[PDB]
Amino acid sequence: QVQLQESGGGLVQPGGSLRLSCAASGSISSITTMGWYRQGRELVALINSVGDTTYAGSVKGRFTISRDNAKNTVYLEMSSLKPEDTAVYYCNAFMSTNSGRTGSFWGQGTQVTVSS
Repeated sequence: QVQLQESGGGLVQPGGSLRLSCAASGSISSITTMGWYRQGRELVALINSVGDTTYAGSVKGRFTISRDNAKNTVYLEMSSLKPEDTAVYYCNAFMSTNSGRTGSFWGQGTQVTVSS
């Protein structure tokens, strides 16, 4: 019972910056983490329900992950972009219940291209 709406992204020059957004709706209370992954589908940045943040070594100091809890939206503030940052970036929300049931939800994938 989580829906994710991705937005943002596009084309930037090397050293450029972009914001990705991933809006969540539905069973928010059960989400333990949300994050962006690129593609192996590898972790870029994650934020958990208490706001702890985790960054891939390749992106730390350049990318910031944040949330606006007033809108259940998580943001990936990409900066100092490199051509190797070029990829489809997917938003994930991972859900865990009291029951022990779990769920994993993925957005449709947002293209980021860093070039010329």
